[PDB]
Amino acid sequence: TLNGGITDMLTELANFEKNVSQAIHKYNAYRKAASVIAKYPHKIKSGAEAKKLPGVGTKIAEKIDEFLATGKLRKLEKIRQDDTSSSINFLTRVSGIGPSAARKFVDEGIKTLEDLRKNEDKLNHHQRIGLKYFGDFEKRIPREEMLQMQDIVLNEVKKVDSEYIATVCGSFRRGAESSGDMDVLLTHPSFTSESKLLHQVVEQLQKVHFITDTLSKGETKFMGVCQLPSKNDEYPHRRIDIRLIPKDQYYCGVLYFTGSDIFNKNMKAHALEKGFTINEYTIRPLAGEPLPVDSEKDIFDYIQWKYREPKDRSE
DNA sequence: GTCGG
DNA sequence: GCTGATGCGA
DNA sequence: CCGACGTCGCATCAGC
Ligand SMILES: Nc1ccn([C@H]2C[C@H](O)[C@@H](COP(=O)(O)C(F)(F)P(=O)(O)OP(=O)(O)O)O2)c(=O)n1
Ligand SMILES: [Mn+2]
Ligand SMILES: [Mn+2]
Ligand SMILES: [Mn+2]
Ligand SMILES: [Mn+2]
Ligand SMILES: [Mn+2]
Ligand SMILES: [Mn+2]
Ligand SMILES: [Mn+2]
Ligand code: NA
Ligand code: NA
Repeated sequence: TLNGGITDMLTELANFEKNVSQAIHKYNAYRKAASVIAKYPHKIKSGAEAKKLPGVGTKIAEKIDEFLATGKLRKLEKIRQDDTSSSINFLTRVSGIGPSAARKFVDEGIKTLEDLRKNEDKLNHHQRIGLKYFGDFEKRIPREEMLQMQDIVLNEVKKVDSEYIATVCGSFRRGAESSGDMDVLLTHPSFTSESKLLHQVVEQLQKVHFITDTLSKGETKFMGVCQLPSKNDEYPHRRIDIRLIPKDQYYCGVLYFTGSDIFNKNMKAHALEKGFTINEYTIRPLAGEPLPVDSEKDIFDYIQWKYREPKDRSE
């Protein structure tokens, strides 16, 4: 909260660059600045004090000066009051509608929720589901329900095969008081690098009516919707993602999947330096051959990082 | 947009 | 009908 | 000054 004004404004600029300008790297830049500034222990008194930090350059420094002087930002008010831009930004809030479809809808007059309803015919399945649950998906999931979902998912998985192991990862694993969704890392002895496991887990979860809709399904990833059962006399629908990972790659998998997204980018970068390439599966030398992983701490050892706990990788 | 080369 | 590239998201 | 900037899985539809 300490520097929320700045970071909120950077995050908003980041989103504009992604959704409207379709400039992914500028998106990345603002998010980096925002991340660095959120890790800064002091209260930012000037743009130049900000500019000392890596990721914060000339332009952002100016935008910080204006923000601390005016309380607002000229560039954003423009964006906010601009019909197209404000419209594109709103539409991308629908799961399945990104910068390109949003802009295409808008160019053809489809610019509000109603318009999407008026035009269901023009939405793919995933978009239709994002529409259907637009409200629910924007809600947070308080840890107490996360644990309630955790319990139901491990249980149903056991029921399929006692040798499954499911680790809920994502912000839950970082110990967050609320998460955006449920991310589930799944492994099984039958399946390794050398070696329908996912379909069976999904099918079972569909049968007890936990999973209610499918966004995408493959041999290793399921993206769908779920919902805790309530008193017979309704919980909001939630996004759940299940990843099937080869057992001997669990620790890389769970590193990736625990995040944060920025942690992962800061790690893969700060390992790209040291001659490693970290993906959700392996860690290779600069390239290359998959080194022995045996713990998460194992990955950190390699790239020379003081092992950070999950609750500390939220950047 | 930022920064190392 | 098929499929790469484009899109969207983890 | 310029251009590189993490790394993946699944679905969709143009252009044939
Ligand atoms: N661009 C990305 C996005 C995600 N992830 C990895 C790292 C993430 O930990 C993991 C899940 O991403 P998520 O889409 O469920 C998330 F990010 F929103 P989460 O971290 O879980 O916070 P919450 O969902 O509660 O809002 O995928 C990544 O490596 N790169
Ligand atoms: Mn200091
Ligand atoms: Mn998540
Ligand atoms: Mn997720
Ligand atoms: Mn060991
Ligand atoms: Mn294809
Ligand atoms: Mn340039
Ligand atoms: Mn056609
Ligand atoms: Na979207
Ligand atoms: Na420089």
